[PDB]
Amino acid sequence: GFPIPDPYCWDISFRTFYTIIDDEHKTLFNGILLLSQADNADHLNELRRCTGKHFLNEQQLMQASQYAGYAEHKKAHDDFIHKLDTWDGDVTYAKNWLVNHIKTIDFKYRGKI
Amino acid sequence: GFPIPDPYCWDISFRTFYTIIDDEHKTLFNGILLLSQADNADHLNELRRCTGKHFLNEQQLMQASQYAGYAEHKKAHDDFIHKLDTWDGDVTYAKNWLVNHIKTIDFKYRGKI
Amino acid sequence: GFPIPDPYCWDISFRTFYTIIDDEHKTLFNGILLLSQADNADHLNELRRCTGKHFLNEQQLMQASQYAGYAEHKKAHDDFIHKLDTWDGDVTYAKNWLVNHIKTIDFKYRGKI
Amino acid sequence: GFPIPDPYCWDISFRTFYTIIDDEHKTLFNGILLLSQADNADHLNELRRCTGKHFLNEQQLMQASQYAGYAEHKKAHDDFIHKLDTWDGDVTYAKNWLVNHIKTIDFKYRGKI
Amino acid sequence: GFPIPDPYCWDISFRTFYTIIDDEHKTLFNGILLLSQADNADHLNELRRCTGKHFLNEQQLMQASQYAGYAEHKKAHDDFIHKLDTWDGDVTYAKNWLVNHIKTIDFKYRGKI
Amino acid sequence: GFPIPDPYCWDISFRTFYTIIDDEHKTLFNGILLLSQADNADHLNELRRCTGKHFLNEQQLMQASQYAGYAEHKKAHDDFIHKLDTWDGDVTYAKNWLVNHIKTIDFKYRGKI
Amino acid sequence: GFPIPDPYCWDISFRTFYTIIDDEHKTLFNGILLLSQADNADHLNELRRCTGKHFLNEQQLMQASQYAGYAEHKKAHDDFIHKLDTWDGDVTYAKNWLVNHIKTIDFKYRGKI
Amino acid sequence: GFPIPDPYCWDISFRTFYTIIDDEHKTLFNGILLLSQADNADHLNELRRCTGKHFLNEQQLMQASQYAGYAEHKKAHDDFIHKLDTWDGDVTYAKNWLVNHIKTIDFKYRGKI
Repeated sequence: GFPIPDPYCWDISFRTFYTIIDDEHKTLFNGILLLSQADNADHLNELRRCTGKHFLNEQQLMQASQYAGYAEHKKAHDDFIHKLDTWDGDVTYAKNWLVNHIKTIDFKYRGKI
Repeated sequence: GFPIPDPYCWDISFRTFYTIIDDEHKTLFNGILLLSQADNADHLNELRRCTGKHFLNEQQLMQASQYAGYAEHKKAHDDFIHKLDTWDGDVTYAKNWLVNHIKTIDFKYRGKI
Repeated sequence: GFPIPDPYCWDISFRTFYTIIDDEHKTLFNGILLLSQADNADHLNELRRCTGKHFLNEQQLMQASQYAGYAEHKKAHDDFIHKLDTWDGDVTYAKNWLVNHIKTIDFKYRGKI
Repeated sequence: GFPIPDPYCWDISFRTFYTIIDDEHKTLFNGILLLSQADNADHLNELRRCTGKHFLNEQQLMQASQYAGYAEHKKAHDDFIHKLDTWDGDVTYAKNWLVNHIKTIDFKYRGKI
Repeated sequence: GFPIPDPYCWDISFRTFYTIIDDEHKTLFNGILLLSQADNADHLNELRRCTGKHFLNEQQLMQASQYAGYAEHKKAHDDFIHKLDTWDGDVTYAKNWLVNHIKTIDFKYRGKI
Repeated sequence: GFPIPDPYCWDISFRTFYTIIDDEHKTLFNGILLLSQADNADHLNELRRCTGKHFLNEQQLMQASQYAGYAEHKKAHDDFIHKLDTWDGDVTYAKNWLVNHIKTIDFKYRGKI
Repeated sequence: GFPIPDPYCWDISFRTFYTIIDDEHKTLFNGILLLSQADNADHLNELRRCTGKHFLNEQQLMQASQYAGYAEHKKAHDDFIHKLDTWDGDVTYAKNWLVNHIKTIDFKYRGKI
Repeated sequence: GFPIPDPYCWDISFRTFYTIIDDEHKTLFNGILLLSQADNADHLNELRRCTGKHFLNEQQLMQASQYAGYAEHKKAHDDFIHKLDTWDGDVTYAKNWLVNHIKTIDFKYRGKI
């Protein structure tokens, strides 16, 4: 269980050392930051697009090395997409989800993909 | 319910702001315009090729961000392909279909893909 | 002197037999038709973007087979860009230039690239 | 003079309508925010990598449509890189430079590339 | 029912006007020509590789425009692969099959893909 | 049944004449060599990543020419992945498996893909 | 002096072990055989397109490994293009030139690219 | 002065954190080990191909982020190629050069590209 950065922006503690992945993650941080300022549709579309794109790219990256933890990782991703598709305004959940997802599930593939 | 441009050619009111998508749409406008001048096989092949290519590309673009409205959008596309594969010479239907498809279904993904 | 279509849209007489080239060409017809409707910045941008992109892509196709007429063709394209970048509103010139460019200069690469 | 966001993160007012460009831009906001938190080599590397990559990619997008403002834009980008390669810690300059670059120089290519 | 070229090499009567497709077809002609000179394994491997590659590429090309005649065309291809995988030395069959396949089935997609 | 190179590193007797394939194989040799020095997780992750990547790439290469021996070859690959996912420290098995796999199963596709 | 095949088609003695290169080479044999049948513009176009494309692609393969014989090889290719661009109908020269080019100059890059 | 591995193979101390770079580096260790076993043309070709390809690819990675140390790094690589193109059999030099190149010059781009 990890601290929540305030302002809710990416920092180097989240580095995975996959620069594409890090740069995509910076966009998910910003997406949740916007929602945290104004819970509207422009902001949710922005987070949703970036989330869908990042999860699919990262999924491809895992598949390229036939990663053993893919299926568990894809199921995590798909549950979060689902929250976003039924958004409830729960920004705290999202701030939390992303921090733990990166620092636990994404950190797990390092060196394996 | 939108006006039908006369001559039946693309205009900037159809811009989606995805330049690839706009350029592909210009070819569907021209395809229906040819048919409207001469309902023959060279012209239907031309529209059919451009339609099949555009729908698949746009479908890929939607898939890249895991778009929530994909399945409804693909079903729309597939119904129109089907009309083209059983062409009946109904050019008015086609002039209409395309205008509404862009201005309603395609305009819906803007900002999300 | 080739006939100028009316409406100024692409027709199958312009076919080069390269489907990507033909699809790009349709966007150049459309750009000149919009300017003929309203000589403004939006329309000139649309045409200028599509012209720049088509000229570059067709140049790349030429280079891929080390086409012997490349230099002369590139020079023809660059001269038209200049005209678009110093636009004086002469739509008639543009309408003519495109019809003659396709049917005499683009048609000469058929079978060689 | 445009307002400087606080927190210094991207917002939808910076939208260019090119999703890849906007996603890159978010990483430049983030790089300058990290430096504002701690002026060190890690943070400067992160910003400098993301700036180098975004400038190159946006230059390639410009070239693909033979954008007429390419030279001047490239020169603006190269001048900023120089500032990053001779970094003196002036975060205020950087914060300003990015906001003005996006809203005045990047915004001028919209519709042309 | 078409003539069999002697020597069994491609000629311009087989042009489909898809240069990639034509160049791949030239390799199938050569493959059958080798077998016709020496029915051995080096020669069958050579034809088999080129055949498998060409059929898959051409299948992709058909899929890119959602070609209506794909399934019939793929079934043709797959039957010929199968003959090659159970080769019987019947070179006349192969000389024949290829000529008709191109001039009837492949000529059918022209203008549609 | 082939000799095991000592030191357990690739040599030109393993050349398949597909340079991509050879270069990937060099990484599997090194992976087993590390494990042979220290049976730890950094080393198994390294072999596992390289193995998964190589098997998928080689599988793609086979698929591109519709290789007849694909399914048998993929089943071989998938069994070895499975050993690696349930590693038992049996380095001798692995030194052996790889030598025979290349010199028998991989050597079989030469000239066919 | 290597033997000149009759019919002037590629055979497995010309194998370079690079499947894309060998497949391109087959199209150069074919281009010279067509000219030997009928010295016309169609045939010369076919050969000239395939020669330009093969020379460029093989040059790109050379460059990808920073091949030390690149300059000399490129010069050999450019000299042949010149001969095709100043075509005098000397098919015998062409037949010889290709056999010697492959077996002495192309064969020297084997294992180095 | 860094230690020279024995056997002269890559180990995880050489990790750059760029998986493609690390996989290429393994092929350079292998090339120098083969030469240490037998100083012949086959082995020198293998090393020289892998060195040329790795240097080019790593140069392209550097350029993609407009890496400020590009020029100096390229010069280091070009000097080694020269040594390989004027090979005198000094394997000791090579063994040293690679260890120092990776651990001092390649390591300096980490986080910047």
